Amino acid sequence: ADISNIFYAGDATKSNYFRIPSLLALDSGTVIAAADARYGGTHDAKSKINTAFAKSTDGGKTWGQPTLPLKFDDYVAKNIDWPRDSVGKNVQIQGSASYIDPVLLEDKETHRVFLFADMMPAGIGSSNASVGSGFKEVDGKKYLKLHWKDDAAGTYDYSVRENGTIYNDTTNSATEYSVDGEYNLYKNGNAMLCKQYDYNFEGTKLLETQTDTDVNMNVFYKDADFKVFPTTYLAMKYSDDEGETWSDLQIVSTFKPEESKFLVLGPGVGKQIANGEHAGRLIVPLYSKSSAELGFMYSDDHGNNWTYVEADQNTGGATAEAQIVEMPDGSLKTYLRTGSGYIAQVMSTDGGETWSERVPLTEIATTGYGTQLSVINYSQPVDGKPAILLSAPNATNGRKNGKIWIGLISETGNSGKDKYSVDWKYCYSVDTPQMGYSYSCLTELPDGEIGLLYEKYDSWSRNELHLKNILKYERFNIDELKVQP
Ligand SMILES: CC(=O)N[C@H]1[NH2+]C[C@H](C(=O)O)[C@H](O)[C@@H]1O
Repeated sequence: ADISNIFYAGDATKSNYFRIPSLLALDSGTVIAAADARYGGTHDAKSKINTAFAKSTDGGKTWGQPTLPLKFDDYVAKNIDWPRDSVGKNVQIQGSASYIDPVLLEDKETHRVFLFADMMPAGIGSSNASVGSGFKEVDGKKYLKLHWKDDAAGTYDYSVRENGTIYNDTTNSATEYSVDGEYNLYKNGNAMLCKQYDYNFEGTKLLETQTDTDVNMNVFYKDADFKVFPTTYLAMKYSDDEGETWSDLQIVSTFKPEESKFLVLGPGVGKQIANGEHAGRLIVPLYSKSSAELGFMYSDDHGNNWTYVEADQNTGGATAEAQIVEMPDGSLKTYLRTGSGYIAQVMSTDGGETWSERVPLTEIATTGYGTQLSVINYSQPVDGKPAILLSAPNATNGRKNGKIWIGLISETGNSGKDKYSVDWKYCYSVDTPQMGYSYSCLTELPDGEIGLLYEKYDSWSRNELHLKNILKYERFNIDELKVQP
């Protein structure tokens, strides 16, 4: 029979809505997953969103209680039905910080799991982020900048330095203030507190009000004593015990270009290179409104340092979400969304440092604004060939008609970026052409089965906002997918 949720309204997240699936089988056989826990309807930031996470230790069949490894506490986490009328549907939480659009990655060499998300200061999301990195240089060293509450609004005369100590940069001296690994604020070693906000509707009016509950004050919150520059940040935590415990929060977007408005994640999974001289490199897809649209961050030292790469010179700031697969020789093929009405592919022969021009992919119909996709390597040959799988909608209007494709890789006899071709030989229909189908993430489960976590609705449509239980999990055998329609 069926019968298919990981995250759902009423689970331990206390969220009624979810979006932006991520699904990843670990080298051990454990399977994990993540998604946005979108409390305030299915809206993008600005809102209140935490990153949810869950684990399966029976091969991706039974899923435990979800956890929230990236969370903010300025607004309460609760189950609330967001109005779906013509006016209220548009209403968003105004004053909350958020984590949005997750990426999971495993370093198989060290058995470390990384979870990434975009990290949005209170009231911010991509569309209203300010231009700039949010970091300053003090004596040539990058530090997160901070604005003190009694300084002028545009003045950021403070910085977070070693051990979370907050410095006054006009005198170069340590203050009595610091932040811990959540970026919560301390004064002379004592937790700073503020009241939590609640949210409730009265008709179509959204009331954001302080409660009596004290939470930690945090530099990402709307009226904290010190506050960050209001732009998009990239956050990461790692786990050496498959998500039992997590590290302190790393803000890894030190490299955010000063000309950029936002620089954010391509949701899904990252990749570790298996073959060739960059074997072991970890790479994570990004996009921006900047000098470049498509970009990546990579680490040659198992996660300690990250280098930013621009993949193009597009200043359009389209939603160029990408996912990455590896060819047998270790070169990379990236498949990305664009704002141009096709999925595009770009190639790299130097482990992701440089990339070819976009090739429009014509097997798949998509919309003008586009939809995220998922692409993965498969570990067993298919029809005697190395294979990749792609999941995406397939429709010119609307997010619908989801397919899983299988691509078979051949050496063309040519050189470099032209060395392989892919034959999209198979195409499996997940439901039917009229049924909603948006974001998705594939994984290869330990039994060679394919797992899929996906949005079973049109998450772009202003008429399908704020639907519950649309995030759906299914498993397939490879034979089932080998369809030729
Ligand atoms: C960070 C952010 O706002 N990301 C959003 N970008 C638009 C996407 C889409 O469905 O096209 C998602 O809404 C995504 O969360």
